[PDB]
Amino acid sequence: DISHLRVLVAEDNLVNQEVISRMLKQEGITNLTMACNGAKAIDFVKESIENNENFDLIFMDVQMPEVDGLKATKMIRKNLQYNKPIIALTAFADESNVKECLNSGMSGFITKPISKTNIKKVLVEFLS
Ligand SMILES: [Mg+2]
Repeated sequence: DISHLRVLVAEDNLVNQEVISRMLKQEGITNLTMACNGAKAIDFVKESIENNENFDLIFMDVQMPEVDGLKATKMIRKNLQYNKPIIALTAFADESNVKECLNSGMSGFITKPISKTNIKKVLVEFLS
């Protein structure tokens, strides 16, 4: 009952992209877009708003080259006016970097490595 969702995953680690994609597919997601950095992420969101192929949810790796997840999240929130959930993927969450994430406009976070339970929880909490 979740094949209606369209999900964007921004992750600069290709092994990680495959892992999260497989998890999302196992949960029933069929509409998935991968972004290798924050610049690609911004580009994909802009298109989705224009074309009514809107993303229901974004998973945003915090640390990526060229444009990181924090900069991408700020652009997506404030420039593109995207107001749906953005979930940070973080290798390390401490007081300083969490405040930075929240200030960027993140809706929540998962510490890497992610588990299927984390995906299920995000879906029920944000997209029920
Ligand atoms: Mg990364």
